[PDB]
Amino acid sequence: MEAAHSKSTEECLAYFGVSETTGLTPDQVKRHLEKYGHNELPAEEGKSLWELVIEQFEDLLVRILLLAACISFVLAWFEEGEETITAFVEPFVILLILIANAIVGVWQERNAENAIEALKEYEPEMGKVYRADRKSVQRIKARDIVPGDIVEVAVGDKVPADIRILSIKSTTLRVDQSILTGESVSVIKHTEPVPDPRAVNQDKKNMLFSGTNIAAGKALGIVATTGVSTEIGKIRDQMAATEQDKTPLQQKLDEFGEQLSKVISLICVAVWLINIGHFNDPVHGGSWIRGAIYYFKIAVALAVAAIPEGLPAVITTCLALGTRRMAKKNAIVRSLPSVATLGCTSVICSDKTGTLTTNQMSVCKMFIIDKVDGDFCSLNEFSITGSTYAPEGEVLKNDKPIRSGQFDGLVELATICALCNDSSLDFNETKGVYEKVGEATETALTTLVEKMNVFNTEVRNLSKVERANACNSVIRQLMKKEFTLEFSRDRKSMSVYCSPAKSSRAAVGNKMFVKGAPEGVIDRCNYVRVGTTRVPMTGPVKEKILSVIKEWGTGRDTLRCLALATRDTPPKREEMVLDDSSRFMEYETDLTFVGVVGMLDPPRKEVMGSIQLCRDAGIRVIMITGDNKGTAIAICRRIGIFGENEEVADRAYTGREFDDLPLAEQREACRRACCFARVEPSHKSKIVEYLQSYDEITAMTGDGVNDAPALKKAEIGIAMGSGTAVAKTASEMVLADDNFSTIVAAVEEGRAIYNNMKQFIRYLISSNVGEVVCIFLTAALGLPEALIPVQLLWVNLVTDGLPATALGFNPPDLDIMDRPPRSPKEPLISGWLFFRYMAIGGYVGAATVGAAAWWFMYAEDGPGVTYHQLTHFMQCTEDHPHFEGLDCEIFEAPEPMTMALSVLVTIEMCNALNSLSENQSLMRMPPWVNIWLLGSICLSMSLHFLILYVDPLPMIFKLKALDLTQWLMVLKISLPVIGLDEILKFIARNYLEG
Ligand SMILES: Nc1ncnc2c1ncn2[C@@H]1O[C@H](COP(=O)(O)OP(=O)(O)CP(=O)(O)O)[C@@H](O)[C@H]1O
Ligand SMILES: [Ca+2]
Ligand SMILES: [Ca+2]
Ligand SMILES: [Ca+2]
Ligand SMILES: [K+]
Repeated sequence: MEAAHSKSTEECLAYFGVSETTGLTPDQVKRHLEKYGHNELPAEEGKSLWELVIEQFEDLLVRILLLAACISFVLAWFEEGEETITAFVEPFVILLILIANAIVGVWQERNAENAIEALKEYEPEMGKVYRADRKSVQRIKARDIVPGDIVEVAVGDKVPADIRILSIKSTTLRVDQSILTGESVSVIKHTEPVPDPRAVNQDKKNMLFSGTNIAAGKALGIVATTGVSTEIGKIRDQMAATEQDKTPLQQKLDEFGEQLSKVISLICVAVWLINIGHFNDPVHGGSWIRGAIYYFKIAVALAVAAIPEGLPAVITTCLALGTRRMAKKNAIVRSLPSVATLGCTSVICSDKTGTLTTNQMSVCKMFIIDKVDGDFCSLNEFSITGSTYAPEGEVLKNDKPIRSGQFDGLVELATICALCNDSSLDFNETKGVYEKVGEATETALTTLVEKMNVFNTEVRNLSKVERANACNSVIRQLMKKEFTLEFSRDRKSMSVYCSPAKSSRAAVGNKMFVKGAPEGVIDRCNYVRVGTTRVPMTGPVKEKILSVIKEWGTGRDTLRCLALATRDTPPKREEMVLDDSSRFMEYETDLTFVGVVGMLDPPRKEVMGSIQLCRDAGIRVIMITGDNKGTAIAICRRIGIFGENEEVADRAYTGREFDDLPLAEQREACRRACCFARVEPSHKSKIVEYLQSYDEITAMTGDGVNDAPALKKAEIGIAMGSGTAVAKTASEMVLADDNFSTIVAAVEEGRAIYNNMKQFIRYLISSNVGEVVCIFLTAALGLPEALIPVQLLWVNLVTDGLPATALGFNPPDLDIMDRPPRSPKEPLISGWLFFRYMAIGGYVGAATVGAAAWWFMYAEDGPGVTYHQLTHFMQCTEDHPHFEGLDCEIFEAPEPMTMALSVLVTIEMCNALNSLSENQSLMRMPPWVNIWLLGSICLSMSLHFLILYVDPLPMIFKLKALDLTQWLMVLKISLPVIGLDEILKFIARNYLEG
C-alpha cells in the first residue's frame, strides 16, 4: 500500500520497485498477494440491515395511518368510546396491516437483491495489467490485481483499483468520478505530484479511484491501494446507496395518491360534519364531548379504511417481483422502478455496432488500385477467408490463393493496418482461442496483416502464442512509431506518425499512416497509389473507388469499410501541436489513397425476430449509428426495420442531412425515420430529445461511450453485457446475456406490472367506496349505525391488507402484447373505469346496508319491523309515545352490526376474484391463477371466523353470529357482486376500447 499522491511518478515506481515497461514479477505478485490480499470487498453488498430495511414506512399514505393509530391510542388512554379493552385494540388493527405490508415488501426486495448478486457473480469484473510474464498486455480478474503492478485504463473502462497515474498516452484524460466525489461533469487528470498529503479526493488530480469510469483518453499507472484500502472501499457502508429516480409511473401514482388523499379528507370531514346531530343520543349519553369524539373516531376509522395503505407495498412488490423475473432472463435491473417504464415505451432507439450486431469482425474483402488511364480506372479486389480473430486464412483474387507480398499496394495496406492500430491479439491458453485486445474493428486489421504476411515471415513452426503477432511485429521492427494522432468522431479517422525503426536514413523515411471513414479520407486524398508509384486523384478514379465501396456496403454481405491512406510528405514534429485534436484533421491532408478494407459483422441471431415482435406491440425501432448510411440502410432491411424494397427517401438521414433540416423538420424526421447514420454522441442525444418532445416514452440501447449521453437521456437506457462500463453506468438495465430478445420480455413484464397496479386500484377503490356508501347510506335513511370505529378498523385490516397485496401476483393478460402501448398522457383512471368503481361500490354499499336492515325484519330470530321501513328511534326506554312499538328496543344490538360486517368481509373478498384481470372473464382467468390471492382470502376469511367463535374476542368487537342461517344470507348477497362485475367485463369484452 502507498498512501501517497504527494510522491512523484519515479518515487511511486521506487516504492514497489517496478519497471514501467515490464511490470511486476511472478514472485513479486506471490509476495504482494500474501501481504495485501485480494482486490475485493467481503460483505454487506447493498444489503442494508435487518430492522432498518423495514423502516421504509416513510410514505405519505402509510404515515397517515400511523398518526391515526396514535390519536386512536390517545383517546384510548382516556378509556373512552363507552368500552374498556377494545379501545386499546383500535390502534393495533392499524399497526397489523402496516406490519403486514411492510413485511411482504421487505421480503420481496431482499429476493431481488439476492437474484441480482447471483448474476453479477456470473461474470467477473476485469482489468488490464502489464507483468513480466509477457512483453505484451494481459487482462485479469480485478480481484487478482495487487498494489505495485502497472495497470492500463481506457475509454469506457471501470477503474479496478486506486491508481497513481504514470503516463497519459492521449491528448487529454477525463474521468467520471460522480460515484465518489459527486462531480457530475467529466474531470481532467494529470501526472504531477500533489504535495499536500491531506488533500481531498477532488484535488488528487493525479489519481484514478476504483469504481470510477474513464470518460475519455488512455492512461498508464501504478496501483497504490486495493481492496478495502480503496477510497470507495473506505466508504462501503457509509453512503451505501445514492441514486436519482423519478419515473413517469411513480409520478402518476404520487399525483394519484395526493388527490385521492384529498377526497377521503373531505368524506371523513363530511362524515364528522354530517353525524354531528347524533351528538347527544342516550348511547354515547348526551355528553357533547363524547359525541363529536365518537364521530371523530369513525371519521378517522373511515379514513384508515378508505386509504390504500397497501399502495406503497404493492408497488414495491410488483417492481421487486419484476426485477427478479428479468434476472432469470440474464438481465440486470440497475433500478427497480425502471422495469415499469419499459412497459409503456413507444419507440426504441438502438446502437448498431455491438448492439444490434455481434461486433465479431473480420476483413473478408479489400481492394487497391490497378491502373489509371485517363477516364479509365480499375481496382485489385481481394477476398479473405476466416471470420474469427484467428490468423489462419488466405487472401484470394478471383477465388485463387495469392501471396499478398507480390502486390505492392497490399504491402502498404498491410503496413497502414499494422501501425495505425492500437489493438493486439492474445491467444488464451486456457480457452484455446484467439481473443481480441481493444476495439474489434482495429483487431480485424491485426488479423488481416497476419493472413497477408507480406514479408513472408516463417510462421509454420511457431507456437500458437508466437503466431498471434508475428507479421505485425515484423512491421513494427521495420517502422518506429513516433506518436499517434487520436481518433476523433468529428473527422472520423486516425493516424500514426512513423519513421524507419533502424533510422537508416532521416531524409528517406518519414510517413503518416491514415485510416478512417472512406468519404472523409478520400475527400482529403489528393493522390492515388498505383503500385509503388503515385498519380493525382481525379474525378473518374474517385467515382470508381466509391462505386465499388457502395457495391460492398449495399451488397448482401453488408460490409463495413475503411479507407487507408498515407500522407507522403508530413509536417515536421515541431511543426505540429499535439495538445488539441481539432488541428489533427488538417495534419491528415494531402493524402495518398492506398486501399479500402471491408469487414463482416453479422446481426445478432435474435434481432430480426425481436424487432418484428415490437412492430406487433405498437413499438417502433430506430437505428442510430456513426457508420455509413448506405450500409446502415441495408442492415435495417435485413432485420425488419425496412422492407426489402421499402422507399427510404425520407426515412433515413445522415448527420449532415439531419442538421441541414430546420429544427421543425429535424423534430418531424424523428417521427417517421427509423435510421440515422454517421451521427455524433450529441446527435444520438438529440434524436432522443426530439422523440421525447412528442410526448413519447423513449428507450435507448447501446454499448459504447458515444451512447452514454443518449443512454442517460432516454427513459430507459439498455446497455449490452459485453459493452462498456460507461454505457452500463449510463443505463438502467444491462443485458448481460447480450440477448436482444430480453428487451421484448422486459416490455411484457413492464405492462403486466401496470395492469396489476390497476387491478389493485380498481379493487381498493370500488370496495372502499362501498365502505363509504355504507356509512353514508345508513345515515341518509335514518337507520341504526352499521359499523363501530373498531369494526371499520377491522374490515380495513382484512380487506385492504393482504388480499389487496396479493393482486401483485396476477398472471398477465393473454393479449397483453397484441395491444398498442399505453399513452403517457392517459389518465391513470379512465372515464369508464371510474363508472365501474361506482357500480361495484354502489351495490357493495347497498348490499351491506340491506344486511343489517334485513335482520330487523325478515329474519325470524330477529324482531320484526313490519313493512315499508318502520325504522325510527323513539322507543328507547319506556316507549310511552310510539307507533306499534311492541318491542322495547331493537337498536344498539350487536347482531345487526355483525351482519353488515360479515357481508363486507365476504363481498370484498368476492370482487378480489374480479380483480384477477381487468376484462377477462372468470371462465378464462379462474380464481386459481393467483394462488397467493386464494391464500389471503382463506386467511382473511378464517381470521374472521376466529374472531366470532373464540369467546374472549366477540366481547371486544360487538358481534354474535348464527352458525348457518346468517352465512347463507350474506352469501346470497355477496356473490352477486362477482356476477355484477362479470357483466361489466363482458360489456368491455365485446366492446373493445382502451
Ligand atoms: N479505430 C478507428 N480508427 C479509424 N477510424 C475509425 C476507427 N473506428 C471507427 N472509425 C471510423 O469512424 C466512424 C465513426 O466511428 P463511431 O464510433 O462514431 O461510429 P461507429 O459505427 O464506429 C460505432 P456504432 O456503429 O456502434 O454507432 C466509423 O464509421 C469508422 O468508419
Ligand atoms: Ca385502507
Ligand atoms: Ca457500439
Ligand atoms: Ca376495503
Ligand atoms: K436513462
